[PDB]
Formats: sequence, C-alpha cells, structure tokens
Amino acid sequence: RAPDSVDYRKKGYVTPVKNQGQCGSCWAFSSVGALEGQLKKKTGKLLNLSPQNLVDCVSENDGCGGGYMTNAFQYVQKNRGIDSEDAYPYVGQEESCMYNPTGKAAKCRGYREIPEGNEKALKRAVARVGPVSVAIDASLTSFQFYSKGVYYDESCNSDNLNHAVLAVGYGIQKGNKHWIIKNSWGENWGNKGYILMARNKNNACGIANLASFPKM
Ligand SMILES: CC(C)C[C@H](NC(=O)c1ccc(-c2csc(N3CCN(C)CC3)n2)c(F)c1)C(=O)N1C[C@@H](N)[C@H]2OC[C@H](O)[C@H]21
Ligand SMILES: NC(=O)CN(CC(=O)O)CC(=O)O
Repeated sequence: RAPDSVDYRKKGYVTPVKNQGQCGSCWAFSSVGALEGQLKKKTGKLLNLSPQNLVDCVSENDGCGGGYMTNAFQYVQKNRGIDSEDAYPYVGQEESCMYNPTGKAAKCRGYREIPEGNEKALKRAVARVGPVSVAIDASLTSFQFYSKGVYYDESCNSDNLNHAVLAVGYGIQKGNKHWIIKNSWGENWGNKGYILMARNKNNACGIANLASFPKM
C-alpha cells in the first residue's frame, strides 16, 4: 500500500531553499531539485547542482525568460552531464554557456511525464521515485501571503500554469490532504521557503497538469 505520508526533507534528499532573484528561472530550480533527489538516491551524495548551467545552456528554453523542466532533463541527457553549483555558480542573469565536463556532478538517461490531471499517479511517483517537478498557478496574493496550514483558494486556475516548483512529499494535516512544495523564493517566503498545497481537491492550482521527473 502507498504510504499515507512521504517527506523527502526527513530522509536527506532535499538541498536548502534557494532564491531565483529577478530571473524567470523557476523551471531551472524545479529541474535541479528533481535531479538532486535522483542523484542522492542513486549515488548516496546530496549536492547542489547548477541552475545557471540550465539557464545558460538549454537552447529550447528562454533562459531568464522562462522554460520547461522536460527541456532541462533532455539537455542533461544530450549534453551527457550537468555541473555542480560550486563549479558553475548562480548569478541570476543569462550569460553564454560555460558548461565544463570537469565540473560534471550528475547525468540523466531520460524523463517521464505524470498523466495530465492524475493526482493518484503523482502520489505514486513521489512515493516510488522521489521529488517530482511540478507546475502551478502561483499568481494569487493568497499564495504570496502563505505562512502556515494547507493552502486552498477556490480562485486558483488549474488551466493557467505560471510557476515551476518541486513536490518533495505529501501527507495529511488535521484531515486536510496536502502536497509538500519547495519554492525558489528564499527561506523568508512562506514557511521557511515551503508551502503545503491542497491534495485531491479538484487538482487545486493545476499541481498534476505538468509534472515530470528525470531517470538516472
Ligand atoms: C513550467 C512552466 C509553467 C514554467 C514557465 N515557463 C514559461 O513560461 C516558458 C516561457 C518561455 C518558453 C520559451 C522557450 S523558447 C522561447 N523563446 C525562444 C525564442 N524567443 C524569440 C521567444 C521565446 N520561450 C518556455 F519554454 C516556457 C516559467 O519558466 N515561468 C513562468 C513565468 N511567469 C516566470 O515566473 C516563474 C518562472 O520563473 C517563469
Ligand atoms: N510510513 C512511513 O514511515 C512514512 N513516513 C515518511 C516517509 O517515509 O517519507 C512518515 C513519517 O515520517 O511520519
């Protein structure tokens, strides 16, 4: 039976919360979080991978003007690697590609998409695989103003995805089922950079509409 709750933060699969700053790089933070999870599972090592590597080098994406996580995973597979943050640090602006194979810290052998809208399939992937990259509607002030408890707003638009984040678990709080979401807006946002978002409530904020994970 799939567990009632999963929390990758408790098992050492999740790096500290980052700040994307004034750059449309949410997709790169989402991507590296899912890669970091699979790298720890596979090799036993938790380390920061380079979102700047993805911003500068994923030519199917638009760098600081936005991207998709599936394009990030495809790049790491075709490039035969991604650098560590230490080798290729985040500066929050586009520059020409500085990928160096000597800084290589992970590889990718493809990716898988969660069937669109299917919150049970997303739950099974989080339980069996690890942290999963997800897209949400994060446009409401209620989301901006989150501090505690399970986030639900009937005005969230499941059809208008505009933010990429990382699902690092799920569970239930005082009878409210939730997703555990890592954001890239710094530790001073939300609950130390995290938000619990309503689970099995009409696919709230589109959480299962564009979910994916890398294969290693
Ligand atoms: C998973 C999704 C929802 C994430 C979303 N993704 C896109 O919005 C997106 C935008 C652009 C392209 C693209 C790829 S190639 C190209 N262009 C090439 C030629 N030039 C001429 C035009 C642009 N554009 C893309 F793939 C995707 C995103 O990153 N966003 C949404 C924005 N609100 C930003 O805020 C949060 C995040 O920091 C940014
Ligand atoms: N059945 C379990 O141990 C599930 N765990 C979480 C996990 O395994 O990620 C529950 C908890 O830590 O409260």
